[PDB]
Formats: sequence, structure tokens, C-alpha cells
Amino acid sequence: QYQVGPLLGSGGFGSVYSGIRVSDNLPVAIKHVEKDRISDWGELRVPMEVVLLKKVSSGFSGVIRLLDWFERPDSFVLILERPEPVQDLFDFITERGALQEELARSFFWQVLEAVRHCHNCGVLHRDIKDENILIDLNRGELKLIDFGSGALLKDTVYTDFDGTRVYSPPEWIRYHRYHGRSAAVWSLGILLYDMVCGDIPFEHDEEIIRGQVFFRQRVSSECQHLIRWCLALRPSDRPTFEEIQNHPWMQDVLLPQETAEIHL
Ligand SMILES: COc1ccc2c(c1CN1CCNCC1)O/C(=C\c1n[nH]c3ccccc13)C2=O
Repeated sequence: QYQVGPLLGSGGFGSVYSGIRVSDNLPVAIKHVEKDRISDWGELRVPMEVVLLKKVSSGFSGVIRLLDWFERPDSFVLILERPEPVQDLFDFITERGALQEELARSFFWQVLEAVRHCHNCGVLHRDIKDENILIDLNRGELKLIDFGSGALLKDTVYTDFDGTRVYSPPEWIRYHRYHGRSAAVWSLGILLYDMVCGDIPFEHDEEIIRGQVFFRQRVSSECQHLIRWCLALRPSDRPTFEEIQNHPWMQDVLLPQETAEIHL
């Protein structure tokens, strides 16, 4: 039913391959998830990732859609949308360096819309970062991938975390506790810094806990202010998604197709 192409990436979780749906030639990604490396299971018994993707794969959005899934004795196999041509945001930033603010604004806006969609669907991603964002290069559209560390959104504290440390908030580093929305906004602050500076702002636990943001590239005062707000040490000091999107730096965003024409 699927023609398997080259390996795209792998880890302890499993492995992801480029692929083609035989019936209509649709480009897909084929993600193999090892049963013994799934720490969080859900019910419809499946990986939480399948639960989460089904909850958000309803309709159009800036989330990669789950097309089908299969169970094997030792693994699940997930069939996911694959834009072509595509580049992840990490590779994009590696190649082009720090992004022009106009471009970072368009990208960051689309990520915000995607994350709002997840939260509105009861889903918390928990690993928002450049590597988990795909750019549909023809359309200038961004897509969130990899819900393998995610969880149902709740209003009470989380005490588990298996996303990316350097994108994790100081409350996690110190007390191994965080709330969903405010932890997400922290990771968004790390992401926006990464876009406009070309690298993440903190490498060690001590820098995260200190929370002093040093800008290594020229960044406008308005952008710096948004970033520093997202990276407030006190979780409750961080902006809501609404406050982020109403921030003066976020005004007059380019459309995705204009973004493609101008920058891609
Ligand atoms: C270590 O590599 C991983 C790990 C988890 C996932 C994954 C990959 C492959 N690459 C790794 C580098 N950044 C982009 C994704 O791709 C996923 C989903 C995809 N859905 N559609 C795609 C289309 C192209 C590439 C990846 C995907 C994952 O969940």
C-alpha cells in the first residue's frame, strides 16, 4: 500500500521514512514508533501521538495531518502528510542565518495559529522548536510535526516532560513542574529568539534559570520586548496567545503566499 523511500530521521522512539501512497502517488511520511519506547499510551490502546493527531487532524491547519495508522507486534506505523518540496525550520535557519524580521513575523504568526489550534482542540505539543516545524516551500506554509511528547491539555500541573531541554522553562529545570500554556509560551520565546538571532539563547540550566536574554544580532526593540515577555521567569508573567498576537511587533503579517514570493 505504500512505496518506501529514504530514511528521513530516527531516534530511540523509532524511524521516519519518505514514502508514496501507491494508489494516488500522494507524498507521505511513514513513522515507525517502537512500543517499548512509548511512555504515554492513550485509548480511542494506541500511542498518545495517535490520540493527539486525531484530535487536531480534523480539518485544515498548520498541523501535519495523520492520514492512516497501523499496528504491528512491536510497533505502530503512522502515515503522515508530506509537503514537497519541504525544509524543516532548523535546516532553513542553518542555511540562511538569522531571519529578517518580516520573515520571522510571518513564520512566528503561523506557528502561533497552529499552536492555538492545538490548544483549542485540547492538545498540548510540548516540544515546539525549529526541528519540529516544516516549511512548505512553494506555499510559504508552516506545519507542526511530532506530537510524540505531547499530552491532553489540562489546567493543572504537569510533572512529566520529554521534549527538548534547552526549550524547557525554568520552572521545569528547578521544580520539575509546569503548566501547559505558560510552558508553551516559553518555548515560543526560545523559538522567536532562534529565528531572529540564528541560534537559541540558552545552552545550560544555569542560563535558563537566570533568564537574562542577550541579543547576539541586531533585533528591533519591539521584537526584543516580545521575546523577553515570552521568556519571563515567572510563568504567570508570560503573555497569553492573544497578548502575543496583539503585540505591536506582530502587526501587518505577510500572507503565506507573499512570504513564499518574497523570501522563498
Ligand atoms: C529524528 O527525526 C524525526 C523525528 C520525529 C519525526 C520526524 C523526524 C524526521 N525529521 C527530523 C528533522 N526535522 C524534520 C523531521 O518527522 C516527523 C513527521 C513528519 N510528518 N510529515 C513529514 C514530512 C517530512 C518529514 C517529516 C515528516 C516526526 O514526527
